[PDB]
Amino acid sequence: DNKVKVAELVAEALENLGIQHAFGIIGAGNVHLFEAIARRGYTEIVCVHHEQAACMAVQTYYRTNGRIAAALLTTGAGSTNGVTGVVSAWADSIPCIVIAGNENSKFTFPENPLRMWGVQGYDSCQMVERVSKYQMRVTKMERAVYELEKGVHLALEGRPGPTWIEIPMDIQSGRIDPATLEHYVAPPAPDYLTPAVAAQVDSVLAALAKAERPVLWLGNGIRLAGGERLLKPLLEKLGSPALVSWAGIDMLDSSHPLVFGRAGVYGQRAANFILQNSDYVLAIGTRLAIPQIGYDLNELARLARIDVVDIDGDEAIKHAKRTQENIVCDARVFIEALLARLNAADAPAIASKADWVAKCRAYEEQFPWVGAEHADPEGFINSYRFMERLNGFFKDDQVVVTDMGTALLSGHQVLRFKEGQRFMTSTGLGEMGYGLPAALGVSFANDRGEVMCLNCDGGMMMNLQELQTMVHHNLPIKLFIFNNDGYLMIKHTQKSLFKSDYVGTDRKSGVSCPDFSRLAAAFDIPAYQIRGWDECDATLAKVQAHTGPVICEVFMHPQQLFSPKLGVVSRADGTLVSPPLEDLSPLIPRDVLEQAMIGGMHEKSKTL
Amino acid sequence: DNKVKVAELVAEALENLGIQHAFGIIGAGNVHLFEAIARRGYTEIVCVHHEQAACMAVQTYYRTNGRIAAALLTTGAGSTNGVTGVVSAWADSIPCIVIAGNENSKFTFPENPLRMWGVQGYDSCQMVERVSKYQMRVTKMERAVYELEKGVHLALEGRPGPTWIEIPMDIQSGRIDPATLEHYVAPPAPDYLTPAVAAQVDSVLAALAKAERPVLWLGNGIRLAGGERLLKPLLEKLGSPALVSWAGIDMLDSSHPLVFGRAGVYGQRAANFILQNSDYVLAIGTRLAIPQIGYDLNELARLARIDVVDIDGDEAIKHAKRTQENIVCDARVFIEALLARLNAADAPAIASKADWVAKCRAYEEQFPWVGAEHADPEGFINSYRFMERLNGFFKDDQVVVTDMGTALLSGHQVLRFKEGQRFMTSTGLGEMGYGLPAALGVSFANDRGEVMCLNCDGGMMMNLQELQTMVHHNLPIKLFIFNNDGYLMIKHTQKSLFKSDYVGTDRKSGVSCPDFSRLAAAFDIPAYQIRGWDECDATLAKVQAHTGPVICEVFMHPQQLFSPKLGVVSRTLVSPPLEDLSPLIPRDVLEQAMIGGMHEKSKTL
Ligand SMILES: Cc1cc2nc3c(=O)[nH]c(=O)nc-3n(C[C@H](O)[C@H](O)[C@H](O)COP(=O)(O)OP(=O)(O)OC[C@H]3O[C@@H](n4cnc5c(N)ncnc54)[C@H](O)[C@@H]3O)c2cc1C
Ligand SMILES: Cc1cc2nc3c(=O)[nH]c(=O)nc-3n(C[C@H](O)[C@H](O)[C@H](O)COP(=O)(O)OP(=O)(O)OC[C@H]3O[C@@H](n4cnc5c(N)ncnc54)[C@H](O)[C@@H]3O)c2cc1C
Ligand SMILES: Cc1ncc(C[n+]2csc(CCOP(=O)(O)OP(=O)(O)O)c2C)c(N)n1
Ligand SMILES: Cc1ncc(C[n+]2csc(CCOP(=O)(O)OP(=O)(O)O)c2C)c(N)n1
Ligand SMILES: [Mg+2]
Ligand SMILES: [Mg+2]
Repeated sequence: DNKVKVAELVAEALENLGIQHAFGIIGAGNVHLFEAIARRGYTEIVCVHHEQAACMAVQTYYRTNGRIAAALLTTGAGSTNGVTGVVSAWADSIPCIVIAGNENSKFTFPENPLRMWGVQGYDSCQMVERVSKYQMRVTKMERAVYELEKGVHLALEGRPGPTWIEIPMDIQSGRIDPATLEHYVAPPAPDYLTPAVAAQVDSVLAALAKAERPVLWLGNGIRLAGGERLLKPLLEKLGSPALVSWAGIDMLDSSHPLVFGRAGVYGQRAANFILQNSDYVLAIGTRLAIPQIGYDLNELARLARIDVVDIDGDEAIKHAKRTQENIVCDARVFIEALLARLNAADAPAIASKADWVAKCRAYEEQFPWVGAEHADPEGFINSYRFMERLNGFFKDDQVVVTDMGTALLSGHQVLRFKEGQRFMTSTGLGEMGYGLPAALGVSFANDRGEVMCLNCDGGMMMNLQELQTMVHHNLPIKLFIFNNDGYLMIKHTQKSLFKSDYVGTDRKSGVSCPDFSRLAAAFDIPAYQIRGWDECDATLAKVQAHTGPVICEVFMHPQQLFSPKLGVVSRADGTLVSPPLEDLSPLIPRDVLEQAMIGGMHEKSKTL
Repeated sequence: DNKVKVAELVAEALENLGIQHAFGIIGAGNVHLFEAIARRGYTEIVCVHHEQAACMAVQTYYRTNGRIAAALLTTGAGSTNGVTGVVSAWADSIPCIVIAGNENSKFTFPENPLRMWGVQGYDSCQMVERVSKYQMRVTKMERAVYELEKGVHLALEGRPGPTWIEIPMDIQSGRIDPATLEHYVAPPAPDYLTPAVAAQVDSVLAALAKAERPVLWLGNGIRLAGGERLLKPLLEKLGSPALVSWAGIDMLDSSHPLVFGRAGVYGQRAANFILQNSDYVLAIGTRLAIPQIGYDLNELARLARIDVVDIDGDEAIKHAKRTQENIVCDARVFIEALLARLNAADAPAIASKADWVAKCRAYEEQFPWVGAEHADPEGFINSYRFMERLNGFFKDDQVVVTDMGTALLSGHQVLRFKEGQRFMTSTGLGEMGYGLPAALGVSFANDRGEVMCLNCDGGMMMNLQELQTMVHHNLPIKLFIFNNDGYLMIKHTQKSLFKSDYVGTDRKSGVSCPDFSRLAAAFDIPAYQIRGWDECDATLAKVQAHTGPVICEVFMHPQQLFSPKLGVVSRTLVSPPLEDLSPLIPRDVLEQAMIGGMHEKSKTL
């Protein structure tokens, strides 16, 4: 009998693929895979308490060191519970693979006329068909490893994303001659630098050489491409200012002399002025999503040509009514091509941008990231000022992950990073409850390594159960929780729209959160509270010194503003106006704005 | 200006549809609907802490008093987080409506070439297309109320189930003259009693009149059809024993003289013998799912003709290789038609079933529900004996909901219900974490009424956050938690297959659970523990007397058997026939219990 269980061959393939961690929850639909993986001993299975946390954890796991991880899901609700995590990986271009069990394959076909398959199964592939790069149900034992290899390759290639491989129970427990196993051979990798694209790189260099006020806009596509180490020499060779997307913040020292922050609808004031007064914008590896560019392309960088580099052709041309060069190219290949052209025998002389760099520094001097608008409201800790203080306690290898709300906004508008530190969240889908699973993924990727998790009283509830995973494995997760009596982001939304009482956003209107320090004690997690500045520095130093898990609640004003922010504003008449991207709220005086805008202010700004 | 916000017309429509509760979480995608509903003051919005809980709570809400509820979801993860609840409602035929927000309608169409819609939207209708009865994206303001009326009708029509109506943000906030609203008019209900179906009813009645050992197998389709009050008159007019499906347990007093329990793979020994020794089985409103009939139709009730009544034609014929009459008909219509023929002046003569009824009582005498197999092991309370004791503390209008695991299995194999009491769980999908949201739904359906929630250390974790919802609204939910060091059901699965060390199922193999009494205190919930019999009755009384939420941890053996159970037995391996439940009885006892004598498979075990 020269046959081997398919499950054992799948466990071998995971080792051959370099997959050292799987996150998931057991059930009859994957018990044979749990068994095979556990007995081989190469892949560590991390048991989570909700499958959603497994499909989120794999994402930050990959982002930490570039090793893919698997989510191991069972039949029925084991699979439906993972869908939110699949969508966030899809939205943020993060590679991962889901291996989902199912009922016996005699039930698993879409022509089955019954509402459900077998005892409790369904078509888990169809459900993620539009939010994943590839789905396949293995119905032949001999193709089980083929489809895993293909799923991993397709997750990683091009614009990365999640893939979904479903293996019915009976396929897992079947036995075959290992010699009959089929294997997937990846097609040849594409050559992006075609003559057409090469000519676009020449055009970009000519524009950079002539531009007086260039701005590079650098995004996480660069890191996904493996090109972040090229950015420092690129920027210094060009003498050009750069902005970083929120997802790209950790690619370049925030204090590098040519890096000027983050622009958008929650932009920094100085960054938005730099963007909006440029004469040439080169976006590389950034999606130019709505929160980065606002709501009207004709109001974006009105004095500028805009070029865009993206490996996804649909993303590269979505702004084609506005952009000039839409460059469909891997970001690393593009930067290397541009650097080579800078050293060409016939390279153009690069005109000085010294006057513009000086103007960029003047904007930052005029508009600090933490300014008068971030005063402690009624004496409460202002979250923006808290982020600035926290920033100074970062370790040299600090990793920071965030949930949504205050953690997302104050974090990305304030925090500074240097080489060796990392910053991660889920901005594509923007789901509450990401922060804790995100911390799990980082910690396991770094062999139980330290992670700072910036979280919120609302978002803490969605995946609250993962506190048990964190304690079970004694993970050194430093979990800050911003308490502000509920859903502060939505309080502002409904107040702006209706100017009435809160609905469904605070304790009086239907939403309350527990005392997380009392919950911490129940889970055996040390806990601290920062209610004022008195205890802040000493508490932060203690939190950072902890070697295991720790919770720190931070108390802020329940109505604190998030600003700067591009918000709707009333004209003197009373008409509502959505102002141009440079005119962030709370609004600066019109005479200051006039002087900050090369051509004077936009017509919309004149009457606000 | 005679125009009105679409969101305000939606809030009016909800009132006109009788929807008094919505469960959900706010976001930009549904902020206009939250505002309109709250300002109107008819529909109470219950804010949950995970959208999955909202889509589960609406199910038990409906099942309590028959009023549909809505789930109110926002863009993006607001919608994806609901899908598990949608599938459970689909699998268990429970009507509910999801109202989901989305991005501006200029982004929301499948031909959009980008991975995501607008800021963070996706095609929420496509994602539930195979696990819901109807999905529609409202792209015209004048159709928003039409699609809600249509969605409620299609949820309740025929075989009930969830519907999914997506309303983009800009549609909610638009303004239209109310007289431009279109309205949905439901077609006339179908008439199931064609001549062909009437002839089928006459065939059933003729088989019942002649059968010496009939068994009616009654399922939740009867309650969904509104026919449960016809069952006592039917049973007594026929003199026939009945079994109830797990979902149908609460439709008839468990101690009614003609009700003999629940058969299946986790059957009661007596119920399985009654089923397996009948000469005629009439299934009404029960799916005859795999956990009910086992793994081989040729081994099911081998001496019996089997007829099936189901409103879903695919369900009615799925066993057609084995059944005789497959009747596509509403369960109430069918029962009314059968009673009309029974009460007719020309009604046929019903042969006596008195001997069979006596044989059913003897089966129950020889094989009690809680038996010697359920002894307390190694100093731990046995969960089956605990359920029997807990049963004695039920209130007169008790409602019980369960999670999976011990709560599901010990509960459905032991607990008895009287008229007025209710029993609910999710059996079609069988998802862990259903218990707490299920309890939320019942409590709000009964104006913050009392509910007993039988739960588990593993299942508690999936929707642990709803403990905050319970305390916020001070819901009198009585939450029992069976502590058994992790995933006991899977411990048995993997031990049966591999006979080695546990993997991913207990503290040492990767899965641990918190101290729920310490967690209770952190949430300001009073907490008790039951470890032995001495404190049991006093603690159960205290739990039942509390006016607000309570937690009661019950400690059981971490490897306690679940039984009786149709298990695989090593002779080579054999899956025995449904009557031959494990732990196995002696072959001579089985021989005597089987009117035919035992099956070939059983003789060698
Ligand atoms: C409420 C809210 C407010 C926000 N405000 C802001 C704000 O003010 N400013 C801001 O900058 N962000 C903001 N964000 C985040 C922003 O909208 C995006 O979600 C994202 O963070 C932008 O970063 P990115 O383009 O680097 O990442 P992504 O959106 O993930 O884009 C990465 C891009 O890289 C491409 N790519 C992938 N692999 C490669 C490769 N190998 N080569 C080349 N290209 C590749 C992908 O196709 C994709 O288009 C906000 C988010 C939210 C939820
Ligand atoms: C591990 C496990 C073990 C189980 N063990 C058992 C067991 O031993 N015994 C047992 O009985 N159950 C058992 N169950 C549950 C069982 O498999 C089913 O899930 C269900 O509980 C059976 O009840 P039902 O047929 O009444 O409900 P459903 O499965 O919901 O079936 C209801 C049926 O009614 C039909 N219907 C709906 N509306 C109408 C109407 N108006 N008129 C007519 N028909 C209508 C529907 O089409 C459907 O077919 C188990 C479940 C699990 C997860
Ligand atoms: C799963 C999910 N449900 C709903 C939303 C909509 N939403 C966006 S922000 C927000 C409130 C965030 O509250 P909290 O985490 O407490 O943060 P805060 O703004 O108060 O700092 C909600 C409900 C979401 N993003 N994800
Ligand atoms: C969401 C989900 N994930 C996984 C499963 C698979 N599953 C079925 S039973 C079980 C263990 C249940 O453990 P617990 O709730 O502690 O109950 P016990 O059997 O120990 O009483 C699991 C993981 C499931 N049904 N639902
Ligand atoms: Mg909050
Ligand atoms: Mg358990």
